[PDB]
Amino acid sequence: KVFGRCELAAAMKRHGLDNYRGYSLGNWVCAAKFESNFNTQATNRNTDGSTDYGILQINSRWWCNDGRTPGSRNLCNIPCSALLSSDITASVNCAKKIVSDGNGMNAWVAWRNRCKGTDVQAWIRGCRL
Ligand code: NA
Repeated sequence: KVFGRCELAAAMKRHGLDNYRGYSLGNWVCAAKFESNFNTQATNRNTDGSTDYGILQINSRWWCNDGRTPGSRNLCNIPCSALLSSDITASVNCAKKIVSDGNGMNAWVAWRNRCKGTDVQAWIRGCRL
């Protein structure tokens, strides 16, 4: 599924991500924009041989199991394929654990490089939330 911006904002808000660990909804929508372009089916191979899955490009190195990431963890206890679903419940549940790990949203390099410090509320502008 390719989400609309306000459609994804609503879905994220509904699932308790707005101000989760102090991160406004605009931060999460900005991260999703530059990680996935709001595409639930997005996969990207990392140099280390791990893969990033779904709207928030969650890494198989730590968070999900893809069976092809030697020496990796599955801390969200989910198949990585569960992170490509049109229903964002599993990506959100797993993202709550990532953002809670100590470095907040810096875990998402695209968030740090492209969202952090910027006018993130622009990402929810005009949305009926
Ligand atoms: Na893994």
